[PDB]
Amino acid sequence: ASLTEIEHLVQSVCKSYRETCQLRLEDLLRQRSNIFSREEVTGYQRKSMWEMWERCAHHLTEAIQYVVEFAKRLSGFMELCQNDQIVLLKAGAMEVVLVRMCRAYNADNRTVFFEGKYGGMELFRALGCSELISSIFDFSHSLSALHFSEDEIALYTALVLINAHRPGLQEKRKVEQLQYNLELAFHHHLCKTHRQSILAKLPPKGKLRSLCSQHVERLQIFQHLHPIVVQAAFPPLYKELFSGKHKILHRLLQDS
Ligand SMILES: CNS(=O)(=O)c1ccc(CNC(=O)c2cnc(OC)c3c2cnn3-c2ccc(F)cc2)cc1
Repeated sequence: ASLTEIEHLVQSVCKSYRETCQLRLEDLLRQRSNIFSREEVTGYQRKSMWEMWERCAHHLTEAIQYVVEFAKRLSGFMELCQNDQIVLLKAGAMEVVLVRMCRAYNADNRTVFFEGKYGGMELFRALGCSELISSIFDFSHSLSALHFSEDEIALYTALVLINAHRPGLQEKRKVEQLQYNLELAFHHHLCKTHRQSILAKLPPKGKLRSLCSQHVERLQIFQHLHPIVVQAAFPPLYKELFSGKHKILHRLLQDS
């Protein structure tokens, strides 16, 4: 590894993100004045548990699909074997989405962008998972305080995805070398932009692991109560990543 190569990797990672960020930051920022009304919130609260879950499961799948395209565009990711690629995406995709979510979260009124408008925690009351929603809202609130940039999210998410500590990796050292280069790339950007201060302020080791395990646990409660709802109305990719291997992620990696 060399300096100008690490300098190229920073450009390679920010371009990958810029292309697959789903929604531009300004589009999210200009819609912050477009908040859900008291009557509009009540409507979501009056919706059935399974209809709210179906909508959330879809929006989360929409979000993950861009993370899968971001993965494919990452430097070195496609050089890894199909096993390692799936291993990393199965563990990473939901963590990356929760990191990216802080862009759609407005710290001032404590609201999040959802279905064209900004709404508080109460908009998801029908899901019957109060704790998880408040956990997701607080996490977004912590990353908001960090005053992140788009370039910073790009390099940080790339690191969240390329973790050599995931079980199931056959070519571990190949992931270890890519993780290292990406680590140096992120640290070099922070050093250049005089933003190394955020390193101590970043989320703890398994903070994101807690939100994902909470998300899988809260889904298993819903799947027990409504098994046919999940079988018939939930997105196939969502079921492969969170219900229980099916070969949907392989179809996404093989093409494009
Ligand atoms: C992720 N990329 S982005 O450009 O930042 C971006 C961000 C947001 C949106 C539109 N909002 C959402 O997708 C959304 C917002 N808030 C949520 O909850 C806090 C969501 C969302 C999707 N699933 N969930 C959710 C997850 C787990 C759960 F148990 C219940 C709901 C579009 C695009």
